[PDB]
Amino acid sequence: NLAPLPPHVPEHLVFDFDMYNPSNLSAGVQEAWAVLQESNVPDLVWTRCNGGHWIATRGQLIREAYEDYRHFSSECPFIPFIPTSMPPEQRQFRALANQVVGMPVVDKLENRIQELACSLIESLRPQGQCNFTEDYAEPFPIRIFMLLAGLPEEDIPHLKYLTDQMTRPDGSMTFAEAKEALYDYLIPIIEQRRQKPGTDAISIVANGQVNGRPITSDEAKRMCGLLLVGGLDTVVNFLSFSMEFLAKSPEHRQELIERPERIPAACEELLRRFSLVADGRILTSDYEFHGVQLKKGDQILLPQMLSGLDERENAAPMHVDFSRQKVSHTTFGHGSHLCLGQHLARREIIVTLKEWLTRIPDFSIAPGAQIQHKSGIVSGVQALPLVWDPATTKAV
Ligand code: HEM
Repeated sequence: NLAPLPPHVPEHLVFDFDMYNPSNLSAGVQEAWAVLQESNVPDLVWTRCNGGHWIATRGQLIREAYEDYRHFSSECPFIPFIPTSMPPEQRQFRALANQVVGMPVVDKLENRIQELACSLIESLRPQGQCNFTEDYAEPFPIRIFMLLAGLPEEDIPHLKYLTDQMTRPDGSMTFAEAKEALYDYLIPIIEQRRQKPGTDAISIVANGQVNGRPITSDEAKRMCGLLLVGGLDTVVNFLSFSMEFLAKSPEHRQELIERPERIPAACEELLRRFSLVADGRILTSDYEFHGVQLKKGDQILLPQMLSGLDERENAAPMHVDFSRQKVSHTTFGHGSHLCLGQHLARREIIVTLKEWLTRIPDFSIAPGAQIQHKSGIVSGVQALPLVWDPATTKAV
């Protein structure tokens, strides 16, 4: 499974990390990745796993490579949708996406998000147990997308099925099939709303402009597809990491119960500690980067997760401290592809925590349960069995 070391890569830089099955995974996925930040590991390493690729291990280099788009291209953004894989066009497509998921939209949507969170939590509250990942986290971001995009509730099971196939296929559909079925769904809606628009995200995208002309159907379906898939697994898994931590740390949980005003700052610290994305780039040319010779076409993993875990960026980085004066991270990325959904995601997180902690303040991991993580481009939580006494809860 280890690809022989290419002639340009010096042996002293080899560290055979497997981003899909890291050695230390039972200890927690962030901890498993943090092996890359041990003192005997260089700032930039080559792994022979997954075909062989570079890994930047420190926030300084991860940030720099994301800034240097001329050398570090998004044409191959994953080891091994618009605008993921691309500057003048990129800027225009992002401006358009900001029209639909920017702060003003999020601020308008906030109480609808709260109303949805409340309905979900209240459905679970009297049971005294749930698998948080399946029972709250999975249904939540897809419903928020339907709100954002003005799509009917009845379309959820099929749309959720298609997005599930793109990331966790059961085998019924190839990636290409699931993507094309998503496009089959979106195309007539985009066409309809181009001619008769509302104020929803699809209407706004369908009526956008690029290079002085109307957005095409192909461009619009790809933008809408990315806005859909981008906010699903990231939010599901991130909420799950946060809730796992809160279930296991009654002291931190109590801090947020007593001082709910600290929740937004707590969100940011959790985003740092339980960061979860690890994307990459491809070298456009031969390039010497921090004393290391990179070759045209080499792939480089630039884990967003690692920047905030770097003790050079944050002291005692594995400790959760809601009062940190400066929370440094790249959890939503850095540079020209910075997450478009970051404002919506923060609001979903904060609303979820606020509503959960006021309705179900006291909860624990089910006894005997060992929470399992998974690793990859979006790392996550396989399941989160929680238990609580319903008499300690507050009903609608
Ligand atoms: C905790 C939640 C989220 C996290 C951690 C996250 C993380 C990221 C990261 C790291 C990137 C940059 C990827 C790269 O440079 O290779 C990104 C891009 C993106 N995200 Fe998110 N994301 C989250 C939620 C969302 C949501 C809710 C949406 C949609 C509403 C969304 C839509 C997008 C889109 C469209 C891009 C591509 C931007 C571009 O290429 O210009 N994300 N996200």
